[PDB]
Amino acid sequence: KQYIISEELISEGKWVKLEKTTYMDPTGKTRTWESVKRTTRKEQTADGVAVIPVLQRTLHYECIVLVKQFRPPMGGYCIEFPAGLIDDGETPEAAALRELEEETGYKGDIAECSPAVCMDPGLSNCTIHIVTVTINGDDAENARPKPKPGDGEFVEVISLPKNDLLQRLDALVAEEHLTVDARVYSYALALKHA
Amino acid sequence: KQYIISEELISEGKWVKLEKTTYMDPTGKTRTWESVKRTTRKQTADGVAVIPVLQRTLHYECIVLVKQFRPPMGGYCIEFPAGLIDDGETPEAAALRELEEETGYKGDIAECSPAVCMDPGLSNCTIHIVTVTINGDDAENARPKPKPGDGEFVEVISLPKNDLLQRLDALVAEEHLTVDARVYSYALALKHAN
Ligand SMILES: Cc1nsc(N2CCO[C@@H](C)[C@H]2C)n1
Ligand SMILES: Cc1nsc(N2CCO[C@@H](C)[C@H]2C)n1
Ligand SMILES: [Cl-]
Ligand SMILES: [Mg+2]
Ligand SMILES: [Mg+2]
Ligand SMILES: [Mg+2]
Ligand SMILES: [Mg+2]
Repeated sequence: KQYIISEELISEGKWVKLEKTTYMDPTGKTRTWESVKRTTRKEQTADGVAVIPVLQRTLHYECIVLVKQFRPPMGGYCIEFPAGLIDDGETPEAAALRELEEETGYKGDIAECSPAVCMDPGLSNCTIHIVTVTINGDDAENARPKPKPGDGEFVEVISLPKNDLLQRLDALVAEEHLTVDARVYSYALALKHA
Repeated sequence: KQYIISEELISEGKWVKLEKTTYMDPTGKTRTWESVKRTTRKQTADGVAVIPVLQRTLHYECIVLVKQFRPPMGGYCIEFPAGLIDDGETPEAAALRELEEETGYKGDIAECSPAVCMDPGLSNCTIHIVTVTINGDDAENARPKPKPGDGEFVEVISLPKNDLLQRLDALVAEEHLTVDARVYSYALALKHAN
């Protein structure tokens, strides 16, 4: 029923643009929308990846490896799955393993890779693949993992037990001003509700 | 140790603006970020998203989702019922109201998250994730009456909680739809649990 009629640039930055979207509503009437897009998306199947990294080690409870970074759009520190944009010509799997190593030091193994999923579809066209990766924490490669942050990346690694994820996030949010990411919170909620 | 120095308006629509954020990196170097914000926040958060657990006896529990044309995406998305919180509305009340407008179901609050971020590398947008149960055997939910506001066009899709991820993959495979990242994250953790 509905479709895009036109997309008019309002303002293009170096990384993000705002567009005026004209579309057809399902009563055959024309409406507009204000749309955000990134300027960085080429032929990638999505803008980015987020990595669900399951750290597995003998005689440990499985942990979910999270990162804490300052996020200038938020004006504050945020707790998130490891994530980054997919480089031109890079596969979502390659992006995920690379980002995970850059941000956490860990060398993972791919488990699964989602289709492109929308970040905030009432606002932007931004998409990611959500990639599940297991980390063999008994491998010597992963013994004392050192992050390799790129320029202007400053990331702290926080591993929390899967079996208590939501409570452990609640405890961190209680102890300081930080925001938990909605996908991390959603995943912790489902772990509770299962 | 990181913080915002200043924000420069780049461009301001009715619903969204783009800003150039200056911030101090943790070495003491000054850096810029292109940040998106909504103009509508006044509020605990911009929005709510509702995780609606439809409970009917002798049936699988379902998670109730919505499918809607999203102009930023140029296509149809599957998402948790959701909307912006009205000035003076609580996150709980926004949840029950949006759930009702979009699905016609009347539900009870189970739990309510703190403000969580939607896309913190790009925007300051936040929501409250509100878990709501719906007593599907109650007369008020027998023939659920969706009350959409102006310009909303919402299809209701209820999926069993126990096979959520496989059911969503099927919809994507059959229907050229984009699943929301929070929905997909919750679906993932249902499978990953235990
Ligand atoms: C980002 C953006 N562009 S238009 C918009 N809306 C505000 C909420 O109500 C919708 C019917 C529509 C007018 N939000
Ligand atoms: C939206 C937006 N504004 S600046 C940005 N960048 C994303 C890549 O990492 C940083 C080095 C930074 C320059 N993304
Ligand atoms: Cl529940
Ligand atoms: Mg990153
Ligand atoms: Mg990175
Ligand atoms: Mg809505
Ligand atoms: Mg609504």
